[PDB]
Amino acid sequence: MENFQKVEKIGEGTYGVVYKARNKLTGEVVALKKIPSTAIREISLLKELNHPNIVKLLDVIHTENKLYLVFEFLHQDLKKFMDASALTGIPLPLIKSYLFQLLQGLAFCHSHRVLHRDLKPQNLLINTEGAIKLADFGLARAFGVPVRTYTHEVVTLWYRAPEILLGCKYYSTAVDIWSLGCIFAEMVTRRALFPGDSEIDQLFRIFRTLGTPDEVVWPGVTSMPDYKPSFPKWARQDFSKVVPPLDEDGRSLLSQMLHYDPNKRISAKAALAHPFFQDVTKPVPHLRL
Ligand SMILES: Cc1cnc2c(NCc3ccncc3)nccn12
Repeated sequence: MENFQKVEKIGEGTYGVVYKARNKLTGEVVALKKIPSTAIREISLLKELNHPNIVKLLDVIHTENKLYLVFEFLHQDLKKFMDASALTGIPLPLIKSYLFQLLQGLAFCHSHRVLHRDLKPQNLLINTEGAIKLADFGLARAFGVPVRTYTHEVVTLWYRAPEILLGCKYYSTAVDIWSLGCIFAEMVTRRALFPGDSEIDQLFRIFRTLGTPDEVVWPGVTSMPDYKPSFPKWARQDFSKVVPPLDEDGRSLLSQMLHYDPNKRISAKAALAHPFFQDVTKPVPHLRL
């Protein structure tokens, strides 16, 4: 760490505080994240998982039994950008470009059997060139996913897939497609899709919009560990009501990204081929740094 000069704190991640820092030598500006052999090995694997839509893991510093992860620095996150674009909303072509890029990032990670597991606007980082990138990829498998960050800040449930909430132990890459569908809806409507404030409130918000899942739409759901026959039975709502005024192509894709059955939920690779992206472009966001 003597090689870095902390410039400022840019947030408190799930596994520790993140600082903007400068390499005392190269002068390179980076994000320094202050955090077992298994964890060390897993994190080490992440260094090779490189893609233009995945925030680059530059190095890992393991000292005094303390862990620091050195990342590429980006100037803004999607949560801030959305708050800033609240009055007018993010233009559709930009939402479309961001979604397309994030799907490319996911398709890449998923091909290497690596899941993110905790996608949320705070871990989607953007630059002036119109790129968006996934931050903290793989850290959940490496260290695990807690309920409260080292800062005691409640870990958001808003983007959690229903199979996780229902106790599935061996969930899949489909969990990241669910999260991204939630974020896609939020960019379009300017409001979180399922802002649950407890595990049961999160599940019930999902059920109220998508209908209470049953064996018809999700074979095996009633056997899941945390499924209860006493759950209320709510009817499904039309997506025309959920994400107006998204067009039919967007509503169709969002529907496949929010399918209950993880086996049937669209993959990142298949989503890239969806008609919604026929006219995709790469606009530049107007960032105020
Ligand atoms: C791993 C990582 C790389 N860049 C960021 C990042 N950048 C946004 C920002 C920049 C400056 N001040 C506040 C937030 N936020 C969180 C994590 N980050």
